[PDB]
Parts: sequence; structure tokens; C-alpha cells
Amino acid sequence: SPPVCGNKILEQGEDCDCGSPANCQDRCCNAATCKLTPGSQCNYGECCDQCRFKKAGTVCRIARGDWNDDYCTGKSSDCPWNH
Repeated sequence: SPPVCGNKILEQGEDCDCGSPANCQDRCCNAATCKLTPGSQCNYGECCDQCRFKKAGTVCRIARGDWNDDYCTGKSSDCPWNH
């Protein structure tokens, strides 16, 4: 495989230093630019999947059981518990 531009990110995937050439200027990741590329709303997180926010309604968390449930809002990298 190509050279890990920025070393295989050990916790990024868009954050920076993607390293993994599979994303180095392609998979919404900048391994040569230490950052995420256009189209990527979020590098990663509760409301971050692939290259966009987890469409509102995507349960990312939940307190204990099922009352309000934690759901994404498709407008942020965070998923509110709805509490």
C-alpha cells in the first residue's frame, strides 16, 4: 500500500494525519493536509458517519432503557440524549 501520509491515524479518519493512503486525499480525509476534505461535515464522533452528520433520528446514545433516547439532529457532531 502507498505511504501512510501522516502515519495511519490511530483515532482520526478525517481529524488529521490520516496516514492511511486509503483516505489520503480521497476518503474525505487529508493525510497530506492534516485535516478533513470538502464534503465532510464531521471527521468523526457521535453524529459523524462516513462524511456527513448522522441524519436526525439516528440513535447515538440512551440513558437507561428507553424514554427520550439520544438522537442525532443532522446538524452537529453531537447526539443529544433528549433529556
